[PDB]
Amino acid sequence: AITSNEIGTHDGYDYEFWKDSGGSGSMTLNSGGTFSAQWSNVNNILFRKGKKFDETQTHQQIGNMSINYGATYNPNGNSYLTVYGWTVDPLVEFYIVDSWGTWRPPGGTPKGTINVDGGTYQIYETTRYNQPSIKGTATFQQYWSVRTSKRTSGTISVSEHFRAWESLGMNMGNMYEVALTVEGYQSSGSANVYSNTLTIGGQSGGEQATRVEAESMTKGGPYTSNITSPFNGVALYANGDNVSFNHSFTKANSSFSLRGASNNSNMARVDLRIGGQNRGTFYFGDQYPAVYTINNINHGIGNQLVELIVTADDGTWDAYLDYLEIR
Amino acid sequence: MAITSNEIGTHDGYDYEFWKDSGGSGSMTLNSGGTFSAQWSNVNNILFRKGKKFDETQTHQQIGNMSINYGATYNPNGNSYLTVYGWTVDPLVEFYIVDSWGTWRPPGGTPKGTINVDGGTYQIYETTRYNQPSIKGTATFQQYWSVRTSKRTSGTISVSEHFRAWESLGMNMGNMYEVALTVEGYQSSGSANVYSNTLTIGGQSGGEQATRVEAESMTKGGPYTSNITSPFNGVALYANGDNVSFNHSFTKANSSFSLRGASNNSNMARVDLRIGGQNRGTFYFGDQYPAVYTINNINHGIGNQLVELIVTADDGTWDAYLDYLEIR
Ligand SMILES: [Ca+2]
Ligand SMILES: [Ca+2]
Ligand SMILES: [Ca+2]
Ligand SMILES: [Ca+2]
Repeated sequence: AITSNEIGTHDGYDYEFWKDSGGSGSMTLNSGGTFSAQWSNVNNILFRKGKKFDETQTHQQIGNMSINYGATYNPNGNSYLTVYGWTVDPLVEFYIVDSWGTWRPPGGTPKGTINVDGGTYQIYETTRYNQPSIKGTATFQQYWSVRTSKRTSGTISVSEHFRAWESLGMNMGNMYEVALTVEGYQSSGSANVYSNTLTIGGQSGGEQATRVEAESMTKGGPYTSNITSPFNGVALYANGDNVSFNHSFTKANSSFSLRGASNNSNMARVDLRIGGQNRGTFYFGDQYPAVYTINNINHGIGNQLVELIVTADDGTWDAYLDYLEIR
Repeated sequence: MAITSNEIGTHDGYDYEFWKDSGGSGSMTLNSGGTFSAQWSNVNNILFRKGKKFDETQTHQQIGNMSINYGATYNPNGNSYLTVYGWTVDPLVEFYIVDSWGTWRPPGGTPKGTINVDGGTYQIYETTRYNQPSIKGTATFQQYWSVRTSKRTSGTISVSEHFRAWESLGMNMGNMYEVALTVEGYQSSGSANVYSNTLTIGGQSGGEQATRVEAESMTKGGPYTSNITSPFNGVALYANGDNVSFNHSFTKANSSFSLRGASNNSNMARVDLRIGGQNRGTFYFGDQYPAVYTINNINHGIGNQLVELIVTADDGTWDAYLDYLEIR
């Protein structure tokens, strides 16, 4: 188990154990986002598993964030069960607190409230003066959403809180981290986070879908042509044959579903490009219509060129395209 | 749909894929971590998997030691495999480490060798596929196999052990494209529940042979670096550019770095890690008491490289005291 300050990645999740002097702590990393923790007579201790970012993107550019979790939570003293993280420029430490120990944080007068995920959160902004931070000993703002009543399982719509904060004038910088966290202050305790899933993107923005017919897009290359069998669509025959269109992306992540087919029993490949960058390859194994889906594409909001292009043709197959759905 | 058609993606940190050709049906449900359930009915070929896709730039030695710990409820009705699965490119190779199967134990042919590992025995085969579907379209390519001599549906698969066994038998491997725990069906129906599936790249401890290098024994650099005796035998880094460095011979591709140090006062000290001239992370020392800060899972590649510990964020409010660095 982890008993001193450590940063790493475990089963795809970025984890961290942090304490200052005094007392002891133990963190045990389990599968997915899960972990158990125990602490005894600490000054400050933090256990978390989530994602660290490279400090280059806002939370809008990263996309919709949501955490689904469940915890056995037994603090003995001052403690939080909370989503936690940081932004830079401005340097901000933030909290979405769902439960706590003996003291409901953070004191002071709320700047607002948000009703979300079946509860009510009061929103606070505080200041830390010459305190430990990701940038050393520093003075920085703290943003809080604190539930009006305790709960230790459910879904936390992280992006909703970020937008709530920002509308109340609490500017956020580029993201540094988002993680489900157990914090202790001047206390002891144990906790078992048995469920902890951080999801970026694909939430119930996935039940609307935009279908763009291949035959309605702009044709390019030497031979691209319309077809009517095995569906209304286009055929891409040689390298450089392509179909493309400008799309106005409202959100930052999407899945792309191409319905198509090869002309014969050889496997056809169609490349996906956004803004001129390859983002993956659609595969059609045979002559029967099939839908191939490339999920979890981060591309950023705004109007961008979408291309579907054949680059690996060698005269043994053509590609037939019916439509592309963007979710 | 709860994946019922060909799809590639990332879920909870794992690269997942659903692939079938024409005929029959299949359904894959993605659960936490590497886990998923799968069911198929009257298919020609179907594959469900969760693991890691790679960028085709590294050999498996450069990626590092790979090991999968898994458990599955496995109920095939026909020809099927419960297997580690993946690809290399240049050469294009499809590979299998099969722990269980359905009605037919693959792959036929005569074994090229054996390996005893993870408490079982595996026979090793090499076969050829002619104009079959692959990650490079319809192609002709080799297949590498390790197949257990008897079925098992939970345990640990020391993937890198099989890779080295294969290569020593002249089954040369290309740059890695994918490694994943997989359920495959051929001309069959079935269900499976993979309730545990952990892919570990860089995990240790069959020889956890931690190397401690004392800060005072390393090479000093910068304007003020000096020895100290309190709070330990070590060195102090005072200004930007002050550093200590040493050459380390890295046997494996991934390491953990545990730096014992302290600030001189109650302000937080920061020390940067450089390997081979590249910034690889930052150690934090929150106060004046000796503490160990560990940066885990650093991929750095095999070979002799300069390890440097350097202060770059000094502003006159703290110094950094270093006792030793352990590489594990
Ligand atoms: Ca063609
Ligand atoms: Ca169409
Ligand atoms: Ca200094
Ligand atoms: Ca020393």
